[PDB]
Amino acid sequence: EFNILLATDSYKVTHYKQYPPNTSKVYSYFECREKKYEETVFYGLQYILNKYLKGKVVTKEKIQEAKDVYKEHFQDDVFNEKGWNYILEKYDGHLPIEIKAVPEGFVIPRGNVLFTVENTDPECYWLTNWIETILVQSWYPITVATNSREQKKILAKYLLETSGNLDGLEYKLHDFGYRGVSSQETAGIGASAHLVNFKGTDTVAGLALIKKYYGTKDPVPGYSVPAAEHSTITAWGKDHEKDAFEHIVTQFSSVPVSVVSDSYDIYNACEKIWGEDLRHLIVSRSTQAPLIIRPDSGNPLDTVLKVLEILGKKFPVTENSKGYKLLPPYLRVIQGDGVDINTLQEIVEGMKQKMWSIENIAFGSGGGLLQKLTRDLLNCSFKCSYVVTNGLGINVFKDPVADPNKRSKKGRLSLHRTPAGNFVTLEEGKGDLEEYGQDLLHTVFKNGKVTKSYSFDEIRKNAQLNIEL
Amino acid sequence: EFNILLATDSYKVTHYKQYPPNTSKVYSYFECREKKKYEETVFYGLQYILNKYLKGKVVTKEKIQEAKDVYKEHFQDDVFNEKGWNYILEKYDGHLPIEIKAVPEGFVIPRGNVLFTVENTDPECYWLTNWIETILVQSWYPITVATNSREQKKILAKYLLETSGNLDGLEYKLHDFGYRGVSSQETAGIGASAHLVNFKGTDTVAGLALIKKYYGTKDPVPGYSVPAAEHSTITAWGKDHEKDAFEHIVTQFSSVPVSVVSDSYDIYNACEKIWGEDLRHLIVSRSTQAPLIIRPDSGNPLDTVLKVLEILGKKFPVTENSKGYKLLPPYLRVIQGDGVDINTLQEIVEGMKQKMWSIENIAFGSGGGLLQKLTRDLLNCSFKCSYVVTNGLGINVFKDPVADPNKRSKKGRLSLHRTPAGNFVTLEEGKGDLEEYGQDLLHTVFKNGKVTKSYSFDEIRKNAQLNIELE
Ligand SMILES: O=C(NCc1ccc(S(=O)(=O)c2cccc(C(F)(F)F)c2)cc1)c1cnc2n[nH]cc2c1
Ligand SMILES: O=C(NCc1ccc(S(=O)(=O)c2cccc(C(F)(F)F)c2)cc1)c1cnc2n[nH]cc2c1
Repeated sequence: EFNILLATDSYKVTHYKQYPPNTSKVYSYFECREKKYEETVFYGLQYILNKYLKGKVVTKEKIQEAKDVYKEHFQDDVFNEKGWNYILEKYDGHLPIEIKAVPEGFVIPRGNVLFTVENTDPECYWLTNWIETILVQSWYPITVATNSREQKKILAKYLLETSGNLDGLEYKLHDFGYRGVSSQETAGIGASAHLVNFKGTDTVAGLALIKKYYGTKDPVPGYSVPAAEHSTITAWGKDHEKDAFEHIVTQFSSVPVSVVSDSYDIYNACEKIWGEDLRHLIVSRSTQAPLIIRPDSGNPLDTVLKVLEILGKKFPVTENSKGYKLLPPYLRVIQGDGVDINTLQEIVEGMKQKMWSIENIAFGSGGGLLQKLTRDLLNCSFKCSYVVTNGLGINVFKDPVADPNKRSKKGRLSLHRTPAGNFVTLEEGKGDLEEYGQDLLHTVFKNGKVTKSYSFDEIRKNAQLNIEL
Repeated sequence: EFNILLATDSYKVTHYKQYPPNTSKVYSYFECREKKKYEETVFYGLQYILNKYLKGKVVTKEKIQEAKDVYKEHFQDDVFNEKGWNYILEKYDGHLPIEIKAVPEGFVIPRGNVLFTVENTDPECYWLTNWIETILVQSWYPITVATNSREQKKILAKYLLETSGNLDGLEYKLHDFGYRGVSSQETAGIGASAHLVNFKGTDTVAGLALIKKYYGTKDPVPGYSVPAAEHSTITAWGKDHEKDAFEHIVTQFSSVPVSVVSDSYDIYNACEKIWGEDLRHLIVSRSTQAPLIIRPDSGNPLDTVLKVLEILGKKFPVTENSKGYKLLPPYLRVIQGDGVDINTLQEIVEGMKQKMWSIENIAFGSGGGLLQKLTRDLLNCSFKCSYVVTNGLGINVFKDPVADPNKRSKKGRLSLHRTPAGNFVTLEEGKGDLEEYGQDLLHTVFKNGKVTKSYSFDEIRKNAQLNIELE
């Protein structure tokens, strides 16, 4: 079972001994440091607060366990047993910490304070940065949500341009990343972050995360439809690809169905199998139940364009009010190979150049959506800015000579609206001067309790694109 | 509680309706597909997955109903195979009728070889083999962490041996700083455990408990750390009192090794004036078993390491070792823990060698580069069906996409063997049955809900040793 005394970087076990004597306060903050990705979606802290930080997180057993582990890990006794016991005895093991944060779903420019952390008991000065490691993991849902939203912006631009509206936008980028992430827990967190922006997911783990920690009015936040994989095609034998196709589309005759078509020869499959042999089974389908053809190999742009050209000669294509080509409503394409933010952009621009509407296509993204991301992308960072020692408050910061980009903010921080309606972070307690109105951070955690929270429905609202608004 | 019925890709819920009728067996395999460097991979991590997620009673009435309810809304349709899951519950008390055979954990195997196979043991459960693709394929992560970590050990070993004449301290030269930089607590434990296959230094505490619970070691713990500052414990003293912070910290930890980040304001000043003059007397008095380890944390990693060494070499008594390389006094060492991945690690040690500094002088910390900056595409980790039985006839199956030969999959029943020259070969089409190639290196590790063969972390470390270490 999870032990918060074992959920920090090893060296922080030794930090209580290193602060100035008589330090009563350590105040720290998190930002996506400024140096693409000019704004970030703040999402995922609520999960962390609830799963890991709230309530009785310290017990006698947990203290003894950490002591026993650290004795061996350090080959020495450096663990702060006394400090953790104080929390257990004084607060029934509830963390005497206060955290303030911007609302989940908020879209905030880089280099602003997103959350702050401080101890509420002078004895627990060391506690603020003990929990740095767990809190900093919020980088992941923030970065997934942010990158997913940037992709939605691209899709919106091109869908709007080639079709004249945004119908179907929230189903244009589907999460295929379950197998390509590093763990079950990561799958749930990452999938939920993608769902801030879209409604299509195969990463089932995200649904229960959202239900437990955020909630939606709707029964579920994300959806899928039947689809083949290579095994359900290839199992029929190399000479029976047509039979597999026919069986699958007949099994799923009245719901949407996606069929991967590149097991042997994508171009043959589109031109001869779907386009001729089984055409009669496709042109009969409901607009509510298209066949969605899936290529899965080759150059992503070149393959998409060739697949569309093939289908456009076998099926009745129309020209929409914008002058772009549209497959008939019972036939669509999904490209779910090699898709990341860069290749997504190359594909939609390439389709636009060849006069194909973005209405024709959806994208699936796995590793690119959920795994190919690091803390460096948005420079997510947690730093101490204020301490009280001998009763005196001091504004503190790092400012490395060789890299101004790593300079941290000083003193007590607050978030405000500027006269033009943008965000500004005020340093050095200047928020107290009340020249910039009220602090936009809310207390979300205090003394073991979650004090403010957001539904997944409100997070989605906060995260909307300007174009959608 | 974890629900295996909710731990697959959505579309796999619909696959039981798509296989050929009269199919009794689906047999699938996992490989790190050969591309067109990472020419060999460390197989590690399956044992964790088997124990945490696959073994024992994993199906219950409540879990089946839960899945039914979720999928009804997720698909806006009733597609879920309730009958198939009920069958497993009734006939096998909720244990998976699956057999998995795998190469021993720790084994180092060239790309394009079978690492494990999966098949159903009951004809009714043909659909189950690929249901669990999603959870099994996540083994890509500990494989890739272990492999990339080992490739870094090879670079360190080559340069340590060249500049010092031996491998002393190699197992402590790449420390895991990745706890905060990975995507979740679970990922942290798994990734940290995989790094420990190759090294002994970690700050990612989560790895220790995973190893104890799922693998085990003779020693109390698999990994170690030592006291160290962070920017907060320096900056809290105030900009004008960096020296006071340094003095306080090395005095607190005067008898153990201690690392002190030195770039809060001016790394070069800190080394030349603070460590090299003001506080020199507190450094030169230290034990060889308790050095000060100076940590820069910004600037160009190579340029900064070299300049730091340049500065320290002029303030402290440096010797020339028997290989002609410069060596800091035993009480003074350096760790570079910013911007390190396999590429920059290589650039740093080669740069050090060019400037005649022994690799003895330095250690590396890696966080995101070590544990997060990896994907399934690095080693092309992939799970594919190679054999099915339909109407009682076995057929060898595969994909072979016209526009990408690299994605062609293997055919039929597979086995892994030693070649006459002592290398590895995967035999396809059941050809291992001909017995021309000695015994199958795959062992049954899971069968019908039970883990049937396990490895200790000690055995895994042994299997994953570098050739240079063996020699
Ligand atoms: O095809 C897969 N999953 C099913 C699937 C997902 C997404 C689509 S879609 O065309 O975007 C689509 C169409 C209509 C409704 C929805 C809706 F509204 F439901 F979202 C989604 C169609 C089918 C699939 C394929 N390959 C994969 N690799 N790894 C995971 C994978 C998942
Ligand atoms: O300094 C940090 N951790 C403590 C630490 C780790 C590793 C070393 S080391 O020089 O490799 C070393 C020296 C002697 C023994 C060991 C031994 F045998 F114990 F492994 C390790 C010295 C100190 C640290 C620094 N920055 C970080 N960012 N994110 C996580 C971080 C952790």
